[PDB]
Amino acid sequence: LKKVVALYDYMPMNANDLQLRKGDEYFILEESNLPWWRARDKNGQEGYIPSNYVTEAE
Repeated sequence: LKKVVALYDYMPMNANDLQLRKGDEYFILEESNLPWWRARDKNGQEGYIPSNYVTEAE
């Protein structure tokens, strides 16, 4: 259901943000009141993913 797909390369600047690779989608293993959530990119890595950009979940 939650598959926020990256959009523009975004490096991690908080703690475990999943570096976006524009293309691979991301699953929201958890969300919050911020733009970055707790998803695992298609690289099989759990980290914080930004929704302000990307696509799908957000």
